Amino acid sequence: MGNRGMEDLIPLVNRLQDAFSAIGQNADLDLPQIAVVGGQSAGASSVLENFVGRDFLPRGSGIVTRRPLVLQLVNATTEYAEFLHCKGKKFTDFEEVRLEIEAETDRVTGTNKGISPVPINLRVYSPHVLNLTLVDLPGMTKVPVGDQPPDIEFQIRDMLMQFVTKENCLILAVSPANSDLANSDALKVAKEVDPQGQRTIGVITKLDLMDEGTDARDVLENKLLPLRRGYIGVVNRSQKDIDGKKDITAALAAERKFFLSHPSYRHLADRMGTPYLQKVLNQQLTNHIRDTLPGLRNKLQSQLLSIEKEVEEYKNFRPDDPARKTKALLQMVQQFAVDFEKRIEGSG
Amino acid sequence: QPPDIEFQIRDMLMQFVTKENCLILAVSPANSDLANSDALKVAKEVDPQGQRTIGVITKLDLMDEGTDARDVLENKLLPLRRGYIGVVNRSQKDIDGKKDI
Ligand SMILES: Nc1nc2c(ncn2[C@@H]2O[C@H](COP(=O)(O)OP(=O)(O)O)[C@@H](O)[C@H]2O)c(=O)[nH]1
Ligand SMILES: Nc1nc2c(ncn2[C@@H]2O[C@H](COP(=O)(O)OP(=O)(O)O)[C@@H](O)[C@H]2O)c(=O)[nH]1
Ligand SMILES: [Mg+2]
Repeated sequence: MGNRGMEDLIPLVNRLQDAFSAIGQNADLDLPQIAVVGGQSAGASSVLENFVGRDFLPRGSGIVTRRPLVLQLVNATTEYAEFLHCKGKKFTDFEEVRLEIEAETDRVTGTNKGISPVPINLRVYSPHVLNLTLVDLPGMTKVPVGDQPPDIEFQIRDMLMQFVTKENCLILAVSPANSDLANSDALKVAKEVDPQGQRTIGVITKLDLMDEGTDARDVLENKLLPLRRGYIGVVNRSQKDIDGKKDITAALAAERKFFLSHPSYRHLADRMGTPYLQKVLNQQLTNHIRDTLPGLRNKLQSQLLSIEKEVEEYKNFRPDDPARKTKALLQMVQQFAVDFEKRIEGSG
Repeated sequence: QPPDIEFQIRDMLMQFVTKENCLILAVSPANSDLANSDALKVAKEVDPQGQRTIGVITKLDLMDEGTDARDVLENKLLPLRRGYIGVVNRSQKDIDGKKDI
């Protein structure tokens, strides 16, 4: 478990914040939010929790993500979690967090596969995290089931648009490997909000459920459908694994063996896996934080220039200074005589 | 393929399933959530009452270990008037292996 690529980026945020906080101003470290987009049963929830590094989300077959979950990571001296609707309560075990998520979902949506556009806000504190916003959205569908109205498609789409048309947001498009990539819904959305692929990152899931004799080699090599940032293959847990409480360590080891042994993927074994997706995202934050430094320097540079002309004199102040008093006297008298002539004569 | 490939293919479907004296076979794999099928959405829009539509489930040997399609084959998840029929075809390895029908 855990995400150790944050450690190299936490102090940079602290140092810059301490730099501005001393002057009574805050640092515009507007780190982007990460939205996970995909279709029903694509694997989005499994992907997202691997970036957080904690096992707390609900996952499995069926419509499990019935409400948008917004996770806010906050740097803190101790690790704990809390909800907005459980004010005054403290969560010290993520299993309780997962159960609360299901309970809060059913209380509003019912049990017959309902949805609700009102999100759930989870705030996890920890010393090993940045101040990040992570969004876990419901998957998209075509036809209603259970109590879903005829317009279930568009209600889900609007929930999606509110979080992906927002600037400064990484779109993490997850698609299954055992379905034709031309018929993925994630990529249809990405190419409508991010035409040039500057934000979009593709993930290919379910590489271990391919039909025998077929592979995704022309996908992971960015040949079938060119994507600016390429595709990353991942092998998450199976539904049996979820119900079997399979450990994370075993899942990662199996993912490593898979890519190292599959004949069509060995030459890409180092571009794929859970840890590589962490590295790409972390590197994506680091590029953003370092791309904003020029603005911060210019702000401080402008302020010094404005203040410098006066503090040059204040720093040399001595109360016993006849020269200052007489210089002040000549300035006041010259100001009065100019103001006086202005009002009477019209000069100036 | 131009940007409007989606609506060019759809306009071809709407020339054969938008008329009477026609049966429609809604084909969809079983290794994906049935709620996301494009076959049913088209059939439901053209044949709301399910008079003509018949559902087919094509890939039952490719389902993730630990689940099954009973909720569909028993016409419970998305009840369809004429039910659903499950089939198991030749894999890609078999097509290239010259396996007899
Ligand atoms: N074996 C395997 N199972 C997967 C993979 N990706 C997703 N699944 C399964 O697909 C189901 C759906 O997972 P989930 O992410 O909750 O779908 P979601 O509704 O999009 O969140 C789960 O049972 C996962 O175990 C994969 O790469 N390999
Ligand atoms: N293993 C397996 N493969 C299947 C099954 N049904 C279809 N396929 C595969 O589906 C692939 C494409 O089928 P096809 O009918 O051409 O899809 P189409 O583009 O709609 O015609 C073929 O390679 C088949 O081997 C199945 O039940 N099991
Ligand atoms: Mg989900």
